[PDB]
Amino acid sequence: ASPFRLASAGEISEVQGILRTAGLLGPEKRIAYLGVLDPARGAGSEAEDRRFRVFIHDVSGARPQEVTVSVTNGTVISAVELDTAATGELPVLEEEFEVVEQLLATDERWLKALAARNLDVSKVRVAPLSAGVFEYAEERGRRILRGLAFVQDFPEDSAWAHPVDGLVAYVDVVSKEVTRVIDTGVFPVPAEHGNYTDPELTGPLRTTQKPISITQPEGPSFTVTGGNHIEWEKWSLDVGFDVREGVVLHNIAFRDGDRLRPIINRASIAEMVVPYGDPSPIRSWQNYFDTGEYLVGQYANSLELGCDCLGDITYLSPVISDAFGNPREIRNGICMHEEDWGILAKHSDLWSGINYTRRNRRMVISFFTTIGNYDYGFYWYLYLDGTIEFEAKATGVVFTSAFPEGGSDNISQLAPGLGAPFHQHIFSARLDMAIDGFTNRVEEEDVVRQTMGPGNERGNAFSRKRTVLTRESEAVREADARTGRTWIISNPESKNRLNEPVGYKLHAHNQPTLLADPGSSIARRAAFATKDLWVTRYADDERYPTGDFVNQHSGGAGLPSYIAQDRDIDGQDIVVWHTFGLTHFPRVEDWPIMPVDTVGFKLRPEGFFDRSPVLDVPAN
Amino acid sequence: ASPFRLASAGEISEVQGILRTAGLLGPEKRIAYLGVLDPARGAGSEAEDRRFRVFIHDVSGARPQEVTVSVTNGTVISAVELDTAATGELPVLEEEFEVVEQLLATDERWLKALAARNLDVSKVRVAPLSAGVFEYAEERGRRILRGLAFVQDFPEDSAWAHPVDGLVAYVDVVSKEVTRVIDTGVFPVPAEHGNYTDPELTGPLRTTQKPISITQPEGPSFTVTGGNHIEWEKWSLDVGFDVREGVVLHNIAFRDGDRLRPIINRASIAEMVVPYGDPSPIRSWQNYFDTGEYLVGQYANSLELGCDCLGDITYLSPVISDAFGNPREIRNGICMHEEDWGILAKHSDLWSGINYTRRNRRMVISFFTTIGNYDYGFYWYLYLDGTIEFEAKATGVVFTSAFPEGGSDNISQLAPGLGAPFHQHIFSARLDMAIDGFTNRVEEEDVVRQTMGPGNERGNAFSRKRTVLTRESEAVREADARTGRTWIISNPESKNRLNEPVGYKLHAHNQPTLLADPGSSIARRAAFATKDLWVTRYADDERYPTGDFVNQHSGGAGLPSYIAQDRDIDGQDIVVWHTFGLTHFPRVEDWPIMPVDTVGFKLRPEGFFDRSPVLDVPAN
Ligand SMILES: [Cu+2]
Ligand SMILES: [Cu+2]
Repeated sequence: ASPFRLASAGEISEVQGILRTAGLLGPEKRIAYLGVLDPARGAGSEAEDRRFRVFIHDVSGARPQEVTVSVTNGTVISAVELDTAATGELPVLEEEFEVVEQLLATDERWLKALAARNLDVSKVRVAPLSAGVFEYAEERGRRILRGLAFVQDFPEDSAWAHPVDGLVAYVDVVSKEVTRVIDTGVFPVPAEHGNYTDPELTGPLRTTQKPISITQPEGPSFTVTGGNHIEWEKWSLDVGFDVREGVVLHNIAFRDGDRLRPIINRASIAEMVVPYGDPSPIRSWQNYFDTGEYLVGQYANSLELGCDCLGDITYLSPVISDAFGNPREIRNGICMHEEDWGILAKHSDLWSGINYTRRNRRMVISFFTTIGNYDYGFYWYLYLDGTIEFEAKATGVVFTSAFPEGGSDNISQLAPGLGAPFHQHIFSARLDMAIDGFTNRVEEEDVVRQTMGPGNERGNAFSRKRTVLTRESEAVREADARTGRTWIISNPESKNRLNEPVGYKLHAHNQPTLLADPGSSIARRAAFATKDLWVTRYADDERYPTGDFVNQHSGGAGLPSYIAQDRDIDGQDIVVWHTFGLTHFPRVEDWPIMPVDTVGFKLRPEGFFDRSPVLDVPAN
Repeated sequence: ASPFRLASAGEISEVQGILRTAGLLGPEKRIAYLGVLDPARGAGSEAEDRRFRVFIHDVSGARPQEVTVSVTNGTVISAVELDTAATGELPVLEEEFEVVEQLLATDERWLKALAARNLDVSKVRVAPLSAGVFEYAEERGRRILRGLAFVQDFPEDSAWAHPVDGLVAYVDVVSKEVTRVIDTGVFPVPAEHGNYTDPELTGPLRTTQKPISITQPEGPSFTVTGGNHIEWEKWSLDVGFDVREGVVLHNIAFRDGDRLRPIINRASIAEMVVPYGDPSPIRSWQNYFDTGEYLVGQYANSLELGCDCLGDITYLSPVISDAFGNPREIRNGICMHEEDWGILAKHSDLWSGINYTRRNRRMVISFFTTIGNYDYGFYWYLYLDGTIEFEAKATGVVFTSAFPEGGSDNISQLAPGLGAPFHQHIFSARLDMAIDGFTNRVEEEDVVRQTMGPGNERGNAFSRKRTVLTRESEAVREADARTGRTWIISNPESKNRLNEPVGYKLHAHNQPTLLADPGSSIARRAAFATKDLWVTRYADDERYPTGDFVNQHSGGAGLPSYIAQDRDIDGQDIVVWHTFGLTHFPRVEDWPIMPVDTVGFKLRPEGFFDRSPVLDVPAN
């Protein structure tokens, strides 16, 4: 049916069959990534050709391959062998995570380190984390994971409360070798537990909370069609799901009268980096590229009706591939519902005697994922007035360390002896713009203050200025909250009734961007995170701000390489990459479990409509 | 029994009785402002002396007075006569607004202007606006209003769609004389109607919106006692209502185990200025001090159940005084309710096998007011985790003008020939801090980036710095979104278990502040609006950032004057004044009626608690 439909179990199995038939998926092969490709640029194009891209790992150590297959035609479109030391390692496999603790349990250097701290190896959990790229020449071309230890006293114990500082081990997950065990010194292992489910900690539970019942007597106002096609209050879109990116929104459009007007072709969080700012050798290499290295969609939670998603919910259970190419369903991994959103518009007019009040509501599409200690919710919102918004919700358990005796400039104390290294959670939203079609441009709009004098004798005048970003070389922009800087994406060939190019304005939160020194490994690997806004000329192979292979990959790919092409973006098929994140100095209130913190951005119509698009909203 | 209870109708009548009896409420006397006084600083107030402050205007031009009466004793504590040319005029009375149109209607110059435009005087509505202080020496000591004309074709017609540009009149509302009629030239009066209730404009109403019902089977979780005392999820506070400020929150405190710990002594929006940035002489004087000149509580709307406030609502119907001292109730002028706020905390732990999810909730206390064309919702939120938030929602009908032939650098076009002068809506939240009591201090916290090198060889380290504001002369701060600047209010004498002063962190939205030239009258009169954060030593007579008598004051009153005292604020009874607002370049989408736009700020506990305060929240 629709070329934007979710991948089905059958398609996944068929991709497996095709790879096998091609001799690309024997018993030592593992699917490190599998996702359906979006239809090529066409108004429908030459019939349906569902293509899937696959990253194939080889557990024997042979070179991996990147393969595109047409599940429709039963063919391999292309299959290229990868030189990982050059272009990057494939995403980490789940099975490789499990390897780390096991191998370390029998390494004598590790056992010696644990013995030095009087810790029973059977109780030492190991957080197997991405390695990144540092000064270890022996790691080039190899698949490494760095392990950090946490003591788990009993089964239901939260090990995060017990970091074993001063110790870190590097592990080759293919050759199954412990390459290095670093011990900088013994640190007391924080003893207080952080068992938020333990009555000893929680105390008696509140009996003061009365029920809040959110019901929809006649069912929701949106319709789901073709499995993932949503239609709600003039909006139209397809809810896609990729194992790397998670929920992806396709063909976001608004029915203005009789015409379905496109706004955003594709919206996704293309990368998510969580850099740590503790200069201790034990953690100074810690940088989670949750999307790029771990693949957030792979870890999407099954949402429970009641507490995860309240109200009348319609779920999607996306299917992904397991490491062997078999389809695996994430039951209720996506929540879809509409929620009341207060007042939309209100005016009590003295002169006419008319009092008008209308309520707002928003369509919500979300999913939650778990990356070890942290859990992140991705929420996309569509409002009646045409506003589009994304909201990331960060919760879970903060990553701990020991709190240094003489305090720390890069770690905060959460409990006695317990520290929490400073870090950030930075996202990159990739917005493949289609403001009334593909001919778009971006203007940076700043408020302009004026000097009191001729023509402004009372010094009350203030203006605004817009600068068209014409070439990619001049499209890497930074925020300026002080001048109320925003970016407008317009279609220079599509004017509203007032003869102005229709547009949408992007409102950023203006949070700090990547803090790391510009010469650091992380600044180069997460170069996108150093600037608030990037605009590129669309290209089918420019998908992530960090490139296709982030795992242990240096700089050289991603946005910085794309921008160098210096392509024309003035009234062309363009892509907006917005960097936005949280800078965290963990508080005691964040321990034992972090209350949700949020960050996001939104786009509001800017002369897109000919007047307010909510005049037809009923009293209700 | 509570000295924070809302004024009763009877108490208003009592003030009236007292005033007339003392011969202070004669036939020519008018009450321009009346409000109960907050209890003074007194640890154990046993003798309750309920006092009211009243601003008495004299329609005969005789000097007005500031009078303080004790409703308890039935006496006049004070009665001071005011030299308005020195200390500003009193707030405008509704009757004075009314007289403007009437007066102009018989003025030759006005009728001449209307005749030239072929406008029927009976159809011309006049927006009677505050005058400010400009170059008209003859206005000093006089009560002036400036009127702008709008054509109302019929009774249920929206006059805002038809501004009459090139025309403005100045009226002395006491002598009832038209002091000036300025006609800079004819401008076509915009012809299209903006009648958002007209099916011709709305088209057929949506039938797609299914109902979303929010109910509470067992009623609300908050208790209202003593008429306005709220207890909800460990929070404790008193909801007051003043005619100038509107909803005012008193004694915000959180029950941490045994102790009821104070956080904010008093929270209010102490001023809200809407300055216009159109240099045209027709509007270059336009600056609404909604709170100070118009009194926002006076115009509070009677909210409708199911319309303005959905769910299980508990209303307060505050009473205010009219111009003659008679009590007038604003039925259902305040909404109180708790609403679901999604996920509070969530973590699915692999190691313990424990999947934990908790819902968030916020207590909402709000009111809506109408200032002519615009309508503003003021919302205060209290969250389960101890977060306090304020949100202002701006709606209504934008103030119009003609859109100049050839465009404009200071006005945007909404409809054919219809203009919308650029302007801002800037608020001042006055937060009389009481973090664990009154001994407080404020620190400005900036993110600190570090250079790669010794101690930071991987260039990943990032820190933060805090600067204590010790004196008022260094307590006028600006935003720095770039460095993630925030301001922490702590009690240096109250420490948490980790031996650090308890605190709360104010997170500003970092919107632009007042854009007007620094030498402008509006910069001088609304100086508070030029900076994001101010900290002053508490003083009972320092209530408004703009001073007590804002109307036609020359400038420098309020904040800049208080700050000039240069008092000690390092560990003293202090008050935080946060400036925040929306910079508006009206869009076509804001016409004919503006969809809600928002601004706010919030404060989060910062080492205030010893661990998460929401560990006892039940699973539901
Ligand atoms: Cu964090
Ligand atoms: Cu506005």
